[PDB]
Amino acid sequence: PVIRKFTKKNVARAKKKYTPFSKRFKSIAAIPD
DNA sequence: TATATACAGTCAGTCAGTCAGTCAGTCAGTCAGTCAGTCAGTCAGTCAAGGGAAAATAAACAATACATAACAAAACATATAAAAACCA
Repeated sequence: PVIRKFTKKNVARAKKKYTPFSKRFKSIAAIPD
C-alpha cells in the first residue's frame, strides 16, 4: 500500500561493521595480545 | 289822680358803598443751545518700473542601485546491513 517517495536499488551497501574493537573485550584486563 | 296800652323816638346791628393791596394769566425780550454749506486739510485708492532671488541650463565628476552568477547551509527523505533487543 505505501509508496517510497524515491528509490535507491543500484546501491551497493558494503558489509562493514559499526562496533569498534573498544566493545568486544569490555575491560582493560579483558584484552588479549 | 293814677294805671294800663299804643305810638313814636333812639341805639345798634345790619346793610351797602369806598378804596388800597394782590395774584393768576399772559406778553415778550434775550440768551443760550442747537442745527446748515465752504473750504482746506485728510486720507486711502491706483497706475508703473524695476530689484532680485528662484528657476533653468550646462559641464566635470562621484556614489549608489539592480539583476544575476556562484555557492553555503539547513530541512526533508530513503535504504540496508548492522546492534541490540526481543520474542519463543
